Amino acid sequence: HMKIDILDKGFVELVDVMGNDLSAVRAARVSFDMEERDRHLIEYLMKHGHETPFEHIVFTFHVKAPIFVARQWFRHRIASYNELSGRYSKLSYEFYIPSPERLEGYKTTIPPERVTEKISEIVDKAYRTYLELIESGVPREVARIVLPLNLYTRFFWTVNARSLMNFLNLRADSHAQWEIQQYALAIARIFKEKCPWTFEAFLKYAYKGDILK
Amino acid sequence: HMKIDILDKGFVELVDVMGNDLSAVRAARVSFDMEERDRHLIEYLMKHGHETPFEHIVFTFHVKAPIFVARQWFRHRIASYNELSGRYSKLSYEFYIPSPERLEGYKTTIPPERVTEKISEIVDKAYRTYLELIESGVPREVARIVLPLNLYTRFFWTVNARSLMNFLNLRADSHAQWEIQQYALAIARIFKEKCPWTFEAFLKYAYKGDILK
Amino acid sequence: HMKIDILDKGFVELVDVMGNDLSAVRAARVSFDMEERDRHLIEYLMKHGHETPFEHIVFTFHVKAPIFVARQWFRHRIASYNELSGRYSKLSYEFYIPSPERLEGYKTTIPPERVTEKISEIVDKAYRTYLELIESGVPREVARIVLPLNLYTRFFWTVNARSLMNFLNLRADSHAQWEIQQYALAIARIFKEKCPWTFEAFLKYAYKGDILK
Amino acid sequence: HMKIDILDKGFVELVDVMGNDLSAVRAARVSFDMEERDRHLIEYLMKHGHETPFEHIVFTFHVKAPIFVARQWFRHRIASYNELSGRYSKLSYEFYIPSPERLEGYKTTIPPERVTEKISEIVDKAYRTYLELIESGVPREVARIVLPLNLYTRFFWTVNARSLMNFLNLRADSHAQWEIQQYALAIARIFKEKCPWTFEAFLKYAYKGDILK
Ligand SMILES: Cc1cc2nc3c(=O)[nH]c(=O)nc-3n(C[C@H](O)[C@H](O)[C@H](O)COP(=O)(O)OP(=O)(O)OC[C@H]3O[C@@H](n4cnc5c(N)ncnc54)[C@H](O)[C@@H]3O)c2cc1C
Ligand SMILES: Cc1cc2nc3c(=O)[nH]c(=O)nc-3n(C[C@H](O)[C@H](O)[C@H](O)COP(=O)(O)OP(=O)(O)OC[C@H]3O[C@@H](n4cnc5c(N)ncnc54)[C@H](O)[C@@H]3O)c2cc1C
Ligand SMILES: Cc1cc2nc3c(=O)[nH]c(=O)nc-3n(C[C@H](O)[C@H](O)[C@H](O)COP(=O)(O)OP(=O)(O)OC[C@H]3O[C@@H](n4cnc5c(N)ncnc54)[C@H](O)[C@@H]3O)c2cc1C
Ligand SMILES: Cc1cc2nc3c(=O)[nH]c(=O)nc-3n(C[C@H](O)[C@H](O)[C@H](O)COP(=O)(O)OP(=O)(O)OC[C@H]3O[C@@H](n4cnc5c(N)ncnc54)[C@H](O)[C@@H]3O)c2cc1C
Ligand SMILES: O=C1CCN([C@H]2C[C@H](O)[C@@H](COP(=O)(O)O)O2)C(=O)N1
Ligand SMILES: O=C1CCN([C@H]2C[C@H](O)[C@@H](COP(=O)(O)O)O2)C(=O)N1
Ligand SMILES: O=C1CCN([C@H]2C[C@H](O)[C@@H](COP(=O)(O)O)O2)C(=O)N1
Ligand SMILES: O=C1CCN([C@H]2C[C@H](O)[C@@H](COP(=O)(O)O)O2)C(=O)N1
Repeated sequence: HMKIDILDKGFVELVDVMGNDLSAVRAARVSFDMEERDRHLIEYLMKHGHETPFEHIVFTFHVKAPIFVARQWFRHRIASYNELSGRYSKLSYEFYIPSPERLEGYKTTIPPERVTEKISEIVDKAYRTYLELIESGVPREVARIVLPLNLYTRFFWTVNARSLMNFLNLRADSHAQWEIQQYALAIARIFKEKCPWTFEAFLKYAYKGDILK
Repeated sequence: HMKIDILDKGFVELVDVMGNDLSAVRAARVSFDMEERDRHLIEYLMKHGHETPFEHIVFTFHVKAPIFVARQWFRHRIASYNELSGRYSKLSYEFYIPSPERLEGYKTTIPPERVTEKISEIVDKAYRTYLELIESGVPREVARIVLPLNLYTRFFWTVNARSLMNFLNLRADSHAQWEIQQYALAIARIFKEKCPWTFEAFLKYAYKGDILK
Repeated sequence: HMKIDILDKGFVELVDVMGNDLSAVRAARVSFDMEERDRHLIEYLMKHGHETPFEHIVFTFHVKAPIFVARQWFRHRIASYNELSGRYSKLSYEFYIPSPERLEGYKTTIPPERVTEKISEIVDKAYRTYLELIESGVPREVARIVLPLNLYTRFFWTVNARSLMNFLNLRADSHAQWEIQQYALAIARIFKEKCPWTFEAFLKYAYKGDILK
Repeated sequence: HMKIDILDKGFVELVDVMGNDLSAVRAARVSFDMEERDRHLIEYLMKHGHETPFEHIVFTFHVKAPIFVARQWFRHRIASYNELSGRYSKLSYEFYIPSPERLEGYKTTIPPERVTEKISEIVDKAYRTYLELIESGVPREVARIVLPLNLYTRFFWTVNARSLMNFLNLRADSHAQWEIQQYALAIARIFKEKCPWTFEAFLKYAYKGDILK
């Protein structure tokens, strides 16, 4: 199974997939039966905005990402999500700490290594407060409110190729936050491997972003 | 592949499926790893309305049905469709003719065999007019407007198990038109075979209709 | 209330509306408080694909259209529909008969007036068969299957400005069937009147079709 | 405009509304024209699960809530959202601090007043770190990752009465976190005021929760 490491502790993993490039061809033609013409049809559909045939290609991913990344990701309503709960489980001590390279191009009056240090210090104090509240009998759903947005979470994501292409237009792009761009690059890599003709036609005719290819 | 004959000339065929009962278990727990407890969890989810885990189970069907059946079916917006076009193709001489048994329980002043005959006569005249218009150079998208609602159509339908359960609540039920009930019974049969635990839990705790089991 | 006649017997009527251009501005800024900058923001959102603020503008239309037009229209899943039922009511003798001008640009071996005549003759025979079945005790849901696709239907349509813009890209365009193009032109007229800044920005930066303006 | 205070610093405000109880009646009947029978029809629709007519009633709310509440709320995909951004704006020093009464029924080995104190102390240190990072030139989208989940956010929410009833079934209920229950009680109050017949029929026949009425 295709698994890609993202950020310092995150990942994107392909759990399951239904269909391939030919599923979009079989659905568009409403074919009974189970190539230059099939590839030409994918390019035609892509070129002219006939995107419904790509809805018959479905992916299930397992993602580990910080909450501030998941908040942006979960705004994609045309998909399915199941995520770890802070109400029902004790949350793990796992936080996204930016690399000093994250601040490249930014003049800071604090050294980038000291930025890294200050982020680590506050997440350690917040996690210590969280544990002290839990261990004192405070319910989990209340104790977790002191935890910061760089806490890692995990979720299952089921999405079809049309909504995935919308996600790549918006997230595999320089306007999107750098951290979610890194997840979108991995999603694109998996999409390219499972659906080469759809992905190549998407980049050529319909992809709106500025980082892919 | 599971294929079921419906009405006089229709069918329901399973084209593809992603996941099974355990997909709903793996998504709900956000499991890394790939049974009495798993079956108990499905029943708990079903019993308490936690339906999002069943969205990770996805089906693709190939359906041949009359247009009046497809019009009701296509009202289910939480799914994907690709259908044959009367604008782009010459439509086939294939119509749904009710069996004389379709009128059981109805007192008619015309014999049920003569009802069958009158339906056949008008669809033959309409199809003859359609062909005369086509053969005279009338564009297909205009010529087909004389064709009746019992004309057979075909489509690909991609739907997840949660939306499929909503479809079974509404269509595998005595309030739904008898013709779509027959398609819903076949969809239920395929759903039961691919997801036995989800289907049994659905019938026991969440199914709202009055014909299944 | 804005009402527009379409085809020979159809119409588009605006029933209700929530919001205006400023609703998209108030939502995008998450404003507490209730113009060159506001118009500039609409153009920026439109230009860069930030379409979610336009979802806060909602319309309700009352449409009378032939079934073959409604079948294309009802494929727009991101909206709400309520339509007249052939199961529950006796259907009216009202059919779309194309004007002889509908065949302009098509060489026909039958005069365009005789095309009009042949369409009228078959819909009259089909409606007569429908009435004979109803009057003989055949249930309505079965009797109506002989009725042709140019039968008029009516529905309520609730749709937000973002999904409406998607509908205008696809239906107010030469690739769409001429009959639904005529309904989309009327929808565009109503949209322009209620949301002038959004409509002008849509035409300038995001509209994909080839007939508007 | 109906505005309700929630928690220590939050609120729910009705911004706009389209339609009323009669909109669900006018849509269900597809009425041209603009009461015991109308109220009976609402109860019938509610009783038998014919929920699509209530989609023609649409609300726009302005909500101020902590992020952990907004994360649960934003899982309701059949709606529209526009929220304040931590990427684009400097975030305000406003946090949800639970009242000592929030821990009623829980035996804690730390006094409930000291729980309140420990939550305030860590959010003050996190906000101070956030400001130090911002003032040192760290981009906002990175600096805000140290901020905790009880930070207040604000958003516009456009939702129709059917999706709102689903939200009330799940959130105006004892299984939902107490904090979002308080927002759902205010949403219910606004819904009852604008749609009295729909709300009363909802409570009697379709409401699944255990706190309303
Ligand atoms: C760079 C960037 C900046 C952003 N800034 C902000 C911000 O400051 N604040 C904020 O709140 N959000 C912000 N967002 C989030 C953004 O508004 C979207 O919520 C997100 O990008 C998901 O896009 P989507 O709606 O197209 O996707 P999905 O929700 O998956 O929808 C897919 C498609 O379905 C259709 N659709 C789905 N539901 C509806 C509906 N109810 N009505 C109409 N059409 C619908 C649309 O065609 C849509 O493109 C930002 C996003 C990006 C990429
Ligand atoms: C016996 C029967 C009689 C009917 N009679 C009529 C009739 O006379 N006229 C008529 O027009 N229709 C009629 N219908 C169709 C009916 O109104 C629905 O369109 C159809 O049953 C699909 O149901 P659904 O909306 O739940 O499914 P889907 O469209 O697949 O939606 C699935 C679920 O998603 C949610 N949902 C999806 N989109 C929205 C949205 N925009 N807003 C809110 N929630 C949403 C709801 O929770 C819904 O249950 C009838 C249906 C039946 C079964
Ligand atoms: C000229 C023309 C020819 C056509 N020919 C055919 C044909 O031969 N056969 C046929 O079956 N259809 C055909 N269609 C219909 C077409 O495939 C669409 O169903 C219709 O145009 C509605 O478009 P939509 O999906 O974008 O709109 P909506 O259903 O309203 O969706 C709005 C947006 O929401 C998003 N969205 C909604 N639901 C989903 C989902 N489940 N997955 C992913 N994204 C989603 C997409 O971003 C979409 O653009 C044709 C349409 C046109 C205009
Ligand atoms: C007490 C409680 C505990 C929860 N625990 C968790 C948890 O631990 N982890 C977690 O991730 N979530 C959890 N949730 C969130 C939950 O899974 C839902 O995401 C949330 O309640 C929204 O419900 P909804 O899907 O019905 O609403 P919406 O997303 O608004 O959908 C409305 C309706 O539309 C239909 N629908 C919409 N989109 C689809 C689709 N793609 N496929 C099928 N049907 C669709 C369904 O009929 C649905 O009821 C919890 C919720 C509650 C209330
Ligand atoms: O690039 C972006 C910015 C904003 N958002 C959404 C996610 C949240 O719902 C909200 C604020 O996100 P915040 O800017 O604090 O990361 O807007 C988003 O999805 N992508
Ligand atoms: O049982 C039903 C009845 C009505 N409808 C929808 C389908 C159409 O959009 C419309 C009329 O369908 P008609 O009653 O003529 O079969 O209502 C439906 O989906 N199921
Ligand atoms: O221009 C078009 C063509 C096809 N369709 C949809 C509507 C139906 O679901 C199906 C066939 O429509 P038919 O071509 O017979 O009008 O495809 C559509 O929505 N617009
Ligand atoms: O009552 C609940 C619990 C869980 N969730 C969703 C929201 C998040 O996407 C995720 C975890 O929420 P967390 O339990 O940490 O509040 O599940 C939800 O919507 N309602």
